[PDB]
Amino acid sequence: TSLIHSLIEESQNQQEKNEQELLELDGDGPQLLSGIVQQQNNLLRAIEAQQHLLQLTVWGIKQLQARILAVE
Amino acid sequence: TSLIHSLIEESQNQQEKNEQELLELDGDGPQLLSGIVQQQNNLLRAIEAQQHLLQLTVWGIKQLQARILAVE
Amino acid sequence: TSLIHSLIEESQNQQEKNEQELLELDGDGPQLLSGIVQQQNNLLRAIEAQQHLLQLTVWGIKQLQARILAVE
Ligand SMILES: COc1ccc(-c2ccc(CN(C(=O)c3cc(C(=O)O)c(C(=O)O)cc3C(=O)O)[C@H]3CCCc4ccccc43)cc2)cc1
Repeated sequence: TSLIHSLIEESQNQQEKNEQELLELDGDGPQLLSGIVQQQNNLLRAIEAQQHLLQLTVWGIKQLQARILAVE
Repeated sequence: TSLIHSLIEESQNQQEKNEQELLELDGDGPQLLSGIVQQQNNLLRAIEAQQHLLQLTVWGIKQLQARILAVE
Repeated sequence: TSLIHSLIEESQNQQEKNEQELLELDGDGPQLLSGIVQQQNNLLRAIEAQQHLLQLTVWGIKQLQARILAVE
């Protein structure tokens, strides 16, 4: 939730900067760089999707505690 | 659920591609890249591990929201 | 160390390897690589922060379950 979106905001922008630098370095170094940014993109996309799953559970318990508080 | 698995599968696929391409430059060249690849290999295994742990905490939201109907 | 923290620990130990490799090879490679070394640490930090939220939800579920089981 909250902190994860702020760390996403910083990390995504820095990953997009590495993709920008790849689109300015198109063979100016190892071909691996077009695979490294693409790996970091796929790793980032897992964190970006976890932002919803690790929100469903987290707001899950913050709703469920208020249902328990109707009888506790 | 089906989405996070696709992102993990794609990150696993692209890690297998990145490690294979690192093997293709057999010896010297960038050097530094032999640490970059192994970072994302460890990040991939760590993202896998918390995506496995995700299921157990998701099953606990399912268990809680079901058994709250036995509290009253 | 659970499962999770061993991969994060070996990733963390790899950042010290990748930073000393970047400090040694500071005058060779694509400029992209000096942004990757920092951005993959922001990915590690996001994985660790998400792991701390996985700890918070699975703790949360036990604290909710202790209250649900006192009335069910
Ligand atoms: C009685 O049972 C429980 C009550 C509350 C919680 C619970 C769950 C998660 C959080 C974490 N959290 C939230 O989930 C959160 C809490 C609130 C709120 O309670 O005021 C709000 C809000 O209502 O705006 C928004 C968030 C969020 O991140 O989306 C924030 C606030 C604390 C600092 C922090 C650090 C890193 C990431 C997130 C968080 C805390 C307690 C668990 C069991």
